[PDB]
Amino acid sequence: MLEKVVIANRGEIALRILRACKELGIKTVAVHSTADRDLKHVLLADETICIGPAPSAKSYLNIPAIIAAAEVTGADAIHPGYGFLSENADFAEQVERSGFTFIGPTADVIRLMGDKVSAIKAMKKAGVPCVPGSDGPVSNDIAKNKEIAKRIGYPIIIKASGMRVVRSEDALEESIAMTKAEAKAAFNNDMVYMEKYLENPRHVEIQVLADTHGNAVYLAERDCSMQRRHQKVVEEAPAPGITEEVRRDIGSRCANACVEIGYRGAGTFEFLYENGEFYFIEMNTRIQVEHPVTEMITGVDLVKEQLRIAAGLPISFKQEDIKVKGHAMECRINAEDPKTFLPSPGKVNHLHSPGGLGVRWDSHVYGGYTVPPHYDSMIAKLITYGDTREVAIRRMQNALSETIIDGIKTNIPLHELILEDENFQKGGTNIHYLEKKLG
Amino acid sequence: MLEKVVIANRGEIALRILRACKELGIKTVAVHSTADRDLKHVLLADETICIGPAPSAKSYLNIPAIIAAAEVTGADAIHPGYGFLSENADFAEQVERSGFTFIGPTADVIRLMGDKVSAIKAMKKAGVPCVPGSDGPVSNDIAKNKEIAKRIGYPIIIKASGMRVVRSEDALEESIAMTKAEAKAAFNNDMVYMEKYLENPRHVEIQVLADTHGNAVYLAERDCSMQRRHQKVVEEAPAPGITEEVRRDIGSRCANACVEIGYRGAGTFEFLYENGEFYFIEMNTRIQVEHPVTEMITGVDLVKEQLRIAAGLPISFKQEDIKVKGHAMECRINAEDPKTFLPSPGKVNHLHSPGGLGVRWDSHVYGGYTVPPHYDSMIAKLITYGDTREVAIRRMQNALSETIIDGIKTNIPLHELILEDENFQKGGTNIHYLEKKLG
Ligand SMILES: Nc1ncnc2c1ncn2[C@@H]1O[C@H](COP(=O)(O)OP(=O)(O)CP(=O)(O)O)[C@@H](O)[C@H]1O
Ligand SMILES: Nc1ncnc2c1ncn2[C@@H]1O[C@H](COP(=O)(O)OP(=O)(O)CP(=O)(O)O)[C@@H](O)[C@H]1O
Repeated sequence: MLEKVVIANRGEIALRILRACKELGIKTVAVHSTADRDLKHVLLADETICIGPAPSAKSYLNIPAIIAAAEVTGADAIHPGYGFLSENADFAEQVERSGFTFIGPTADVIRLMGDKVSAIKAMKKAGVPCVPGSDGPVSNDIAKNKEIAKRIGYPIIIKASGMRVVRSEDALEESIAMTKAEAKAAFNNDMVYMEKYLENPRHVEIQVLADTHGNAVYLAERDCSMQRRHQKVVEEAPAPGITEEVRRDIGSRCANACVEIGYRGAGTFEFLYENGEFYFIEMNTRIQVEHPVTEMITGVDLVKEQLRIAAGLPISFKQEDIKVKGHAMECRINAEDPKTFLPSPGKVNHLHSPGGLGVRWDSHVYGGYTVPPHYDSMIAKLITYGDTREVAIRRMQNALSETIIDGIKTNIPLHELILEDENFQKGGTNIHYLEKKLG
Repeated sequence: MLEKVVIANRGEIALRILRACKELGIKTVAVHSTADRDLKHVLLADETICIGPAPSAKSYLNIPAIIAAAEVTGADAIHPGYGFLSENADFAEQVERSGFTFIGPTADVIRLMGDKVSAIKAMKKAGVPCVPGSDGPVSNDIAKNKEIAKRIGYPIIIKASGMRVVRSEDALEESIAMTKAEAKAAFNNDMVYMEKYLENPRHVEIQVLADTHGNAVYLAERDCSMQRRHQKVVEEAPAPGITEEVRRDIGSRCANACVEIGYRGAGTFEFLYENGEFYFIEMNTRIQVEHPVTEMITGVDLVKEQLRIAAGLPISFKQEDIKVKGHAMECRINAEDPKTFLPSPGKVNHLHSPGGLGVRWDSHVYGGYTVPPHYDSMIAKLITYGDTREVAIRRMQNALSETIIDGIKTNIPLHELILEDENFQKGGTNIHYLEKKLG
């Protein structure tokens, strides 16, 4: 089965994967850039290989170097984590062709859901609800396009398979002409469609697992609406307002979609959720940053399941075994200025991480560690669990109050502002809320 | 109700109590000695009061100073934690007479279970199984005593209401004479009884809660057999080998005992468990160090329940709501030499605490903190949870491997030795095992 895994990532998720591997007795190979020799998981790994200099392009995105690392160590499998190459179908393809197991879906499935028109087509076919839209690429005939846009109803948004919002017919012809011409020079792909622009939605996403035994399960949902410039700040599970009846409906549709498309591994169906209706926007064909809140409310170890699935085993439980219990919250702690959001690299002179009942800390940072400039700014994920949403929130507030990260700036002050916001405490704020509140 | 609580303790348990208070919106008063100004919970408390110089006798055992702290701050209640004054009936009595709520049982109940002959009498009356014994204090008539000892069956142990084991009648007369004469000069109490000496037992203990609404519940059990010189090192829950049928039997008997004796708050019934039978040895009438493993397998917040009960509320759930799920382990991390077990006070130059899924860390220690000489040596409790005992163990091993405490010695190496022991991995080793293994 899986005896040795290359962890083709860094930071916190690399450590999360290492922990899962070690629990399963799987040997680890940490591939790393020159700037990441001091990463906690590298220091804990069974074997280490330097795959390039600091810049991501030369290291964590270096496909030949990563595959060569699997070859020399006689590894069986490669775990891409999230970001980097995790949704690069060329990578997945090269990994399998080279005789290693890619811990993720097949390349064909990555490419399928990597294209928005084809992803949407497959979801429609599978019975997953989608944003009303052109359903297919848009013509050049502006007459047909004004007809379609009128059908859908303004405002619409033009999107390449990057986006442009149109609130009247007055503007439709140019808007389609530009998004098409600017999306064709950016990525030799002039294909664009239109769909309804939802002005007041939440971000609600369904976690799935699918195995090579033909099983697929849903693991409730997460609300990730608390965002700034499309970057998630706080996530929670379950999503406030979502009943078990609604959960079973949408969840079961996502599970069926997995089987229809030949899905394998962990994945997430993202929806815009508005006026009680779900509308599909994307499938992330990988583990995600915010997976821990789902773990806390379902009792599933999502990274362990990824490894078991990749080894050819069935998912370790059945749908009927999963029941949402309690509530969980996650704050993404970033090394950045809490007001300008400019990164804040440098030496963590002192770290004090919080603890106690219902507090989980997923972080590679340690006292004496230097946060490098070269990658993203996430340094920790603080996760709380409680019997109710109110308890999870209070526990997060207290845990943040205990957290000390000296020597660099963090966004802890932003989390504190969010957690004490009366609207957030009520729950169900939309994806625009944080930017509105920040001014 | 409870608006303000004096935390009449220190170290990790003081922090645990502070966290519960803050979650409930209860104001905190940290009473502390001069040596504990730098304790994490003191730094987080709403109000602080110095109750004396470093030595415990002059501070944490200073009854007038602690009560005076409650008086001046206009506190409502005092939480004694464990150790110190938590099972001092004189303290409980003075706290209630002074108009404060003692977060614990009534003084009369403390004194009742604080005496072994009367504790045993009450348990017998309540239907809790006890070690076969004289049932009452022993005569002076050695004839009657040889009759009783013969009934019970050697080896017996003489115990003052400290202990002396007798393996033949040859020795019985003196043995009873001495334990009686050495227990009367030590604590003006010459009262001694005899009971069966169990040579091969495990330490299995049942957690209860009882409220002022007449409810009492049991929360499964813990195995605390891994001990050195009667000091617990590793605890787990549930106890290996214990079926749900057996759990309900013994558990329900403990719950009834609570109601029969007028119990209030959290408590623990300790048993020696041998050849499939339970034998009562003591009731701890307080929260215990190892409470977290029970929290992890039942989903109950035991310190929050203590506070709710003390405020006059019912226990927040019913017996039928509790079901054991998974398995949990706790390692007591002490600042001590891992071989000589001599304390190791001094400055923690660097702390790195472990994390991830299923890892809980309950500790007041932080980088830069100096562990003082004046109190016990416990610096942290590392707690893991898993679906199975095997997973909890592997997770504990990995978490220990990640743990760094620089500047002082710890017993982490002892925990590592224990966790990889094949007999411990099988489970069910007796209370003598660790001393035997250590030689
Ligand atoms: N029909 C619609 N109506 C309103 N907002 C929409 C929309 N379609 C997309 N959006 C918003 O624009 C975002 C699209 O982002 P984009 O497709 O460029 O990559 P992304 O990374 O931000 C989303 P993902 O997390 O799936 O990668 C969505 O997250 C959504 O918030
Ligand atoms: N009948 C018996 N047979 C065998 N061992 C016994 C016994 N009675 C007591 N013991 C052992 O001697 C110990 C008694 O310890 P003692 O009563 O002096 O205070 P203690 O603090 O060690 C127990 P506790 O944790 O309840 O305070 C028990 O823990 C038990 O291991």
